[PDB]
Amino acid sequence: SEFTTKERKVEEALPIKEEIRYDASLPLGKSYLLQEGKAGKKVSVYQDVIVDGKVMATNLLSETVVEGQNRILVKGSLE
Amino acid sequence: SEFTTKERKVEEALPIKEEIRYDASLPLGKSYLLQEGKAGKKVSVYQDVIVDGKVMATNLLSETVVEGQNRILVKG
Amino acid sequence: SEFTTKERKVEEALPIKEEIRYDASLPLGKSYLLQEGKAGKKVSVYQDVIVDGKVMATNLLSETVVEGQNRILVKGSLE
Amino acid sequence: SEFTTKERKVEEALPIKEEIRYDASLPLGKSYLLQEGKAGKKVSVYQDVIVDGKVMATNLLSETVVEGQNRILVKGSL
Amino acid sequence: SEFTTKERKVEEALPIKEEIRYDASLPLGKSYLLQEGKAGKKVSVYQDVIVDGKVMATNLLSETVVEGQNRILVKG
Amino acid sequence: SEFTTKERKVEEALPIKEEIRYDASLPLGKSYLLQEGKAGKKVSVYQDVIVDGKVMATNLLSETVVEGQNRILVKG
Repeated sequence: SEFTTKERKVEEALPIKEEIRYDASLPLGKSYLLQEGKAGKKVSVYQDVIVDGKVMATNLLSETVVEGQNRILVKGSLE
Repeated sequence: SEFTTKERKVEEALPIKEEIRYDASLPLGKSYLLQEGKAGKKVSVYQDVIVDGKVMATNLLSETVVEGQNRILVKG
Repeated sequence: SEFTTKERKVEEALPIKEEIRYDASLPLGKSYLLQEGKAGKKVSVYQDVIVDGKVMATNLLSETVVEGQNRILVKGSLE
Repeated sequence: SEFTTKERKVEEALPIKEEIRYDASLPLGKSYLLQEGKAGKKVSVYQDVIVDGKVMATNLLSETVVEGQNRILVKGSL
Repeated sequence: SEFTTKERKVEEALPIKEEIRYDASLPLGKSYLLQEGKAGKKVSVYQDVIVDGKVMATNLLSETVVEGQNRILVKG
Repeated sequence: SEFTTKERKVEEALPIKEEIRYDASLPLGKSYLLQEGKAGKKVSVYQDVIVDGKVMATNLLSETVVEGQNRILVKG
């Protein structure tokens, strides 16, 4: 039987990193977010082998990890 | 040891559907793009069980399919 | 005339899935619910085109399947 | 001089515990929240003895500490 | 693989609290039992993560100490 | 003074992944090469913060690993 190949890209969102920053200006229990931050990214490129319309196997071609944007939490205390 | 859990969202682009239409008013051999396709996507959210910094298992939580638009080609 | 658009989500409850487990400590003919379980749902997001106060067309934007929580039945015999 | 007995359930939120970790690769003076943290709870069951409408005494039947979750923070280090 | 959870309960007897009163001016050297004293019990509730039919990790959900009674002893 | 940033690309060869497949068939202390290895390629993009013309520090912005080819040997 013959075969064919096709590439697939799968994106996994990385956990948002949250920075806790201290600001002496804020009261004791007062805190706000400086920025919401965007999730980082883990992109994998795969290659599938197709035999009779079925993926018979797959190889991982590459894996790229891109840092995201931090979520910044600003509070009036230093932990 | 102890364990924690976390959410994991994974996106997969779906193969674009391509319809082929025909037009006699058009010379055979000619092909026009009546509609550029748009790839839909499959978004999966999983729940990973983390032990000692390592994911030891995962359960599917939800599976979403964002539709997308068919590619349409007219051939004389 | 002019038009407006609006999104609406439709939720269809999914049949609860029930798992049957064997408990050697249970007497024959005796069983109990270990987990009532919850129904999964199929959520579809649609977009409507409204003309003069009446839906004139709709597109299916998304189709999601949210897994439910299994109903767990434990009994003192093995089916 | 006859008596009756009564039970009471008392609850109070426990303070979230916070662990501090260090990472050499992280910039000194920068902190990242690893785990939010959730408050535990202490549930106490007491028993009172009532004589002539007043509580003459009370015993502690049980004490349950419903475990919460630690707050985990990582700090950059040299 | 997928995972599942399960809750375990575990009872453990606690040491018996000791108490020592002191008199009626009893011949210093002798002693009488004032109270039998029973052990208190700690009840721990755990939740195990199961993967491929094996507990891979466990967390403590709660800890209950059911108070006992002291063994009171009167010494002269 | 003020500061600016610049990004730098760095590529590295990854240590070849060694795979050993045993076979009770073939004799003692004998080994055959099933597949030659090929190193994976790691491409990291860094961001340098520059003050007064000099790099004071640098952060990692993205890391790509282009999988290689395992070297497979039959032992046993």
